[PDB]
Amino acid sequence: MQIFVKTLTGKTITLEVESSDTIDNVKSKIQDKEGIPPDQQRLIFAGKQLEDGRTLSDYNIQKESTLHSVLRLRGG
Repeated sequence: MQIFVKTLTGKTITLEVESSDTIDNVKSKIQDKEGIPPDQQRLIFAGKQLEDGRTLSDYNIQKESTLHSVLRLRGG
């Protein structure tokens, strides 16, 4: 399938995805390609947070959709 994510440094990548693959697997193909730490990266669709454990099918996202990857942190 196909999804595009912009990164925090202003670089977006083109990825190949499939309704059956788990979101963790795709977050890792990208970690190898551009290096975004998966536990420190959050993929979102229309104000909802994506869980590495559900497949992209359950989140009705169709071909060519754009997701926002965001960072999480506290420190205290």
